[PDB]
Amino acid sequence: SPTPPYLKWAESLHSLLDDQDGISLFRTFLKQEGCADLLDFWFACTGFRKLEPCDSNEEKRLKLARAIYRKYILDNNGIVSRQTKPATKSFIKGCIMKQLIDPAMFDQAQTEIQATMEENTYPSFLKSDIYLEYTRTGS
Repeated sequence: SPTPPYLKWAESLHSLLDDQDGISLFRTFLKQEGCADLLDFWFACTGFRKLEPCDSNEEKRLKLARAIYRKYILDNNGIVSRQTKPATKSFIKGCIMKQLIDPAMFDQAQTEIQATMEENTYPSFLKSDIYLEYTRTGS
């Protein structure tokens, strides 16, 4: 009998985010707190970084980088913009403006947001009813 998933989610944020049920439960908790943008931004960067830089998907990667910049960086109100360093935001903005869209261009912002999650919402999620009750009666 294998170690149940909820125990791996308590090992690391990475294990939690590798599991469809854990992603859904973590995102629920963030929605209750008004921080779901942290998790969506985090997944958006991964989605972007895996696209192969080639001339055939250069429009695709460009609108995608623009969409991530527009939704999570440009928006000075949102939680992602307030939790990433100003120099990191200007750097990303530079890449967008000059159209230098290298696959790792969001990686440091993603690292800052990941740190934000491991410092507050991820430990809080592990003390939450959403998680603890999935532990008793989950499917």
